[PDB]
Amino acid sequence: KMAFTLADRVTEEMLADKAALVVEVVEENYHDAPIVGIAVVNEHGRFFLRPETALADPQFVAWLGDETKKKSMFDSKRAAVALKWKGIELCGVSFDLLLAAYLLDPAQGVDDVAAAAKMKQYEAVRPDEAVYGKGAKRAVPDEPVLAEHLVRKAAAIWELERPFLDELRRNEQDRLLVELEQPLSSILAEMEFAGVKVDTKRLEQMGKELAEQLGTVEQRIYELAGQEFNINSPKQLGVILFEKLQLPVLKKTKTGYSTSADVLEKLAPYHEIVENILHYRQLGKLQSTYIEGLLKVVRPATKKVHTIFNQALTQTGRLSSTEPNLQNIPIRLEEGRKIRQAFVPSESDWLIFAADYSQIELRVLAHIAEDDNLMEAFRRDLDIHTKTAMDIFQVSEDEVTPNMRRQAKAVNYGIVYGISDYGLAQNLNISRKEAAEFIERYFESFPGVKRYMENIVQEAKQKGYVTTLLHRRRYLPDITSRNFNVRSFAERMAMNTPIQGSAADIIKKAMIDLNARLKEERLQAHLLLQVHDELILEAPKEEMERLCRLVPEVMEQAVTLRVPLKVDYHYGSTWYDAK
DNA sequence: GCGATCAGC
DNA sequence: ACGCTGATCGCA
Ligand SMILES: Nc1nc2c(ncn2[C@H]2C[C@H](O)[C@@H](COP(=O)(O)OP(=O)(O)OP(=O)(O)O)O2)c(=O)[nH]1
Ligand SMILES: [Ca+2]
Repeated sequence: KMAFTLADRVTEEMLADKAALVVEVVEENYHDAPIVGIAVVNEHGRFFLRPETALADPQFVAWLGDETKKKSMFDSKRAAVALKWKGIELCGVSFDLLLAAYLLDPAQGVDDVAAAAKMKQYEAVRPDEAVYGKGAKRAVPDEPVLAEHLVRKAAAIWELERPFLDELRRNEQDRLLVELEQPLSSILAEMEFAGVKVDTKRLEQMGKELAEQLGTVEQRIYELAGQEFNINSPKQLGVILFEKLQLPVLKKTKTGYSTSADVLEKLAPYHEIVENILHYRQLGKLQSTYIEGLLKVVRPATKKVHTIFNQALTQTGRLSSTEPNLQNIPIRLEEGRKIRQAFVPSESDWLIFAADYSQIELRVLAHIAEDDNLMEAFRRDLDIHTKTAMDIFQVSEDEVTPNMRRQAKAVNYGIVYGISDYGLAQNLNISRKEAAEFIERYFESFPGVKRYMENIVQEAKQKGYVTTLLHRRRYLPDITSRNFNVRSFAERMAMNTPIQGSAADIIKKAMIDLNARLKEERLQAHLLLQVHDELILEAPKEEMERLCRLVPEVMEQAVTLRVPLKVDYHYGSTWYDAK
């Protein structure tokens, strides 16, 4: 029902200077994954190519790598990385339908061509799940069915580029697609393919030491409980704490007793078993998520882990990191931080270099709210978390402990993003009236932030959405809901999304500028990871001194705000030593 | 499969 | 009853 050539060899009319291209990788993790078929739609017609012929054809490989042969695609990073694993470079991607749909409305959750096409009343393509199936029944269909599906996706990309670009233009997002998200997609492809080297000997040794510490703590828990149980059984654990030992019940879940760490910490005066349960959970989290989980995904021959940065998933424009998630590697507790000693440079005599924005969301807030006092604080390069810690605990600067500062950091973000006196009192273990008076004093120091937060909620009600500094958009239909709780969540999204999303925009532009600068200086240094407000690179030891001046400057100059941007940086022999 | 939990930002 | 995530695991 759609005409196409099931081609046996590559022809010159397949290599036009503008085409929709489909390079199909069905496996969810596309690293080293098979390419199961290729489709090309252009002015001369529609073509399906088998990969084992197309990707060994030197003219087709040449066409893929030619920047001047422009390709429209959906999820071009998936294609670029799968091709890198075949030794083939993809260049010239000038339109990515996945990123275009994500920019127009992140809430759509668009994850295949059919879902994007449905945004523009295009329905002549099937969902990928309808073609490949679900779960244990998932499979590549017979060639004619596959070929028609890939050609139909290519034809959809071909037809949808103009209406998508037109809507992007009306939203002031066309440069956001073409100058920011699409260039970043190629950089992420390089980072994912490069991978991060892991010291598996060290991780395995930690895993063994962890397993015996686990056993010890576990016996102590059974000892303190007077019996044995499944410490991870909510029913049994709840039964132990709140029925056998008769500890107060401070919180319930939909299903029974809460045993979250904040509850257990509040029960510490009542019984020393809860501190052991906490320690046990923390150890088991390291063991199962970061020891076993990381060893499971390491490529054995290179000792590299290859994350996938999801660029079209979060509602604020942040990236996420999957399989493994390299944006939530422990750092907070010393036992957990040592996991980072296992993350090492990929060559000998190279080092890890890490640079991060200091308080970028609060600096962005000061700029957007034009709050006189908050702008002055950052113009003085004040550490607002220490200053808040001094006010909370009524101490002087040198008397601000690391834990006090971490607490004040959650007070700072909490208050500007709408925490209530109740939530603040519960976090600081102060009276609710004290917490409310503190919040009042906080907005007396920062009335521009208060005004901005009231204004942005009203702007979302009027427009139906909020935007970031680089014109990312989030629709907030619930902000006019009649249910108070549904409305309130939407109001806090209107307060938070433009700030968190603008900080996401800035670091993305910084990455693009950084790569252009590394290329211009002819450095071997390259990005490995982004962790929201941090960039992690590796480079020859002999490049570190140049990177100490280059990277912070690139990051600080990514945008110009009414307050300066501030970058801290470290380097060392492992990721551990680079912070 | 989902909710609770917890690791990061 | 501040926000944004992903992985594990028990299932009340
Ligand atoms: N709403 C909220 N956001 C947070 C919280 N903690 C971190 N974030 C987000 C906001 C920012 O995008 C980013 C900043 O967190 P960081 O740990 O990097 O601390 P920050 O830069 O504020 O200070 P520091 O690095 O310690 O000088 O992470 C929090 O408790 N609540
Ligand atoms: Ca930071």
